[PDB]
Parts: sequence; structure tokens; C-alpha cells
Amino acid sequence: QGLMQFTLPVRLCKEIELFHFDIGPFENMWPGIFVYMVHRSCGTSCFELEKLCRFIMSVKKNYRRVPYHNWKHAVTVAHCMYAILQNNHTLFTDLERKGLLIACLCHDLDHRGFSNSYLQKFDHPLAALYSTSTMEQHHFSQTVSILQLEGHNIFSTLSSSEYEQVLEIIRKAIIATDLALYFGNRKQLEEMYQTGSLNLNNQSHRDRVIGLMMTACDLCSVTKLWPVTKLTANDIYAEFWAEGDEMKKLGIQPIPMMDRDKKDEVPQGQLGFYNAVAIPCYTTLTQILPPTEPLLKACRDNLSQWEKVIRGE
Ligand SMILES: Cc1cc(-c2cc(C(F)(F)F)nn2-c2ccc(OCc3cc(C(=O)N4CC5(CNC5)C4)c4ccccc4n3)cc2)ccn1
Ligand SMILES: [Mg+2]
Ligand SMILES: [Zn+2]
Repeated sequence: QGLMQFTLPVRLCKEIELFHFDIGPFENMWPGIFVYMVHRSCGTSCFELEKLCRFIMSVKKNYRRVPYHNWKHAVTVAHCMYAILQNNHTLFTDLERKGLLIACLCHDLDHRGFSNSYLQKFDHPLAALYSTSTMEQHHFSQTVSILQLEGHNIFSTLSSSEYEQVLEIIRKAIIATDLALYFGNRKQLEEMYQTGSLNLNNQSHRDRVIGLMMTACDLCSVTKLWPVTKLTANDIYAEFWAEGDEMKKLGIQPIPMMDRDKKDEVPQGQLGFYNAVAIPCYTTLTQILPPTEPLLKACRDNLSQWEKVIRGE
């Protein structure tokens, strides 16, 4: 695999450490950037080199050519996690860092470009399969599958006790990317910080904290520079409207978010999403992990930009 023979250009190493880094212009290097981020945080000799490169390229194969939930989004989510882990060096374990970077790379595995609402409505084999968090359990299942391929188990050169630790950590992280679960997860995190009940030693509090980090990296396109954040918004709407198009073909009227005929209300839609979802998430993450403040600042910068779009300013 050429992945082994790849090294990152020196001029990008400081740019990759920035929270608002955009991997967009470097598609050829995306598999190597993940190797670089694994080797930077976890170090070389953490994974057997060849098995790590099979895994990444196999992980890439199982990402479809959907407009948003694709291979570019997996590495983009994985970079923000790497940026979070690098700026919180002492507060996460060795098995957490390597598990979470793998989880973010696999958190949207085999996405077809469809909401959980769509699948749980048009009787798809995935919704008769997993009744809740439909795509999420399929993502973790596809992850367990790839690990068990020949010469791919990057984690079985490790205990069968340390093994199922990292796999549960991976499962929780991938399940936590279900946005419907984020609202409750965050409101309990907010309360524990009010009363001072947040315990890093308590492992069920760790899982809530990681889940919010998973939500933060999943939405990290709002924490990029305005030209990058704007263009990415086109990608997720093109995948939404395509799902809404398939609903109109059955006589079903989609919700305006999935309706391409209501493009003009996207700016007011983003502003509502930032205030209801994005800003609370990064504000809560910043309170628990102060070094994650640039994500909250960059999100504020993009909210003001959507503010200007609405007003013509
Ligand atoms: C896990 C997850 C992530 C994302 C996500 C990631 C990212 C990014 F890639 F950036 F990271 N973005 N998103 C994202 C995509 C579309 C969104 O859509 C909001 C909206 C609402 C209305 C509406 O109902 N409204 C607004 C209204 C009040 N004045 C008009 C009525 C809407 C209406 C018309 C047109 C467009 C509209 N869009 C919001 C966010 C999305 C969903 N789940
Ligand atoms: Mg997902
Ligand atoms: Zn995702």
C-alpha cells in the first residue's frame, strides 16, 4: 500500500494543529493525514504499520459517494477529535485517544445519504433491523466487521480485556453521534456543572463527556472559516434535498429542511440550528474543556455571518 510510503508535507504540520483546519484541498493526502494524526497523538509503534494502512483504506472503501456523509466527512470529524485530544493531553488515556480517533473515522460507515426518519418510515431493511439509532448501530457493526478481516485487527495485538474496553468506548462514541441523543446528554452535563457534580473519575461521566466531544467533532464544519463552512453547507443540503426528492416521488411532502423548493430559508435555518444546537454544544464543551474555546469562537464567527446573510449586511 502506498499509504505506508506517504509522508505529510512539512508546511502543513502547524496548520493541521489548528482547530479550523480544512482538509478539503488535500483529498490525495486524507488517508495519510489520518496516519499522521494517529502517529502524532498515539505515536509510531502504537499500531502495527501495515495493519493500520489496510484498515484505513478498507474503511475508505465502505464510504459511499453521498454528497456529505462520506469519506471527506469522516476524516474531517477525525481531525477535530485529534485537535481536541492534542489540546487536552493529560486528561484522556492511551486507549481512549486511539479508540476515539478510530471511532470518528468509522462513525458514519456505509451511510446511504438518508435520515433515520426516512429509513424508519419507508420500511428499509435497516429499520426492521435496528429500531432506534438506525444508521448508528449499522456504523458500529460495519466497524466490528472490518476489524475482524484478515490482517486488519489493529487491536488484537493487545489483550482480550483491553480489547473489549476500546470496542465499548468505540460503540458509545459512534452511538453518541445520533443527534437525537445529544440533547439529553448535554442537559445532564449542564446540570452536573451547575451543582459541581462532574467527576472525571466517574466512568459514566466520561462517556457523557466523550459523547459531547463526538457531537462537537461531528458538527465541526461550523467551526471552520466562513468560506469553508459556507461551501460545506451546500453538501449537507444537497444530501437532504435528495432525500426529500425521494419523498415527493411517493406523494409525501418533506419537512422544509428537506425541501429544495424552500432554499431561501436556509440562512434563517442555519441561525436557528446554531443557536439551538451548535452554540450550546461548544459552550458546554468549552466549560468542561477550556482548551476547546476556539471551536466556540469560530462557531460564533459563523453565526454572525449567517446573521449578515439574513439582513443583507
Ligand atoms: C447530526 C446533524 C447534523 C446536521 C448538520 C451538520 C452540518 C455541518 F455540515 F455544517 F456541519 N450542518 N448541519 C445542518 C444541516 C441542515 C440544517 O438545516 C436547518 C434548517 C431548518 C429549517 C427550518 O425548519 N426552518 C428555519 C426557519 C426559521 N426561519 C426559517 C424554519 C430550514 C427551512 C428551510 C430551508 C432550510 C432549513 N434548514 C441544520 C444543520 C444536520 C442534522 N443533523
Ligand atoms: Mg452518523
Ligand atoms: Zn457524522
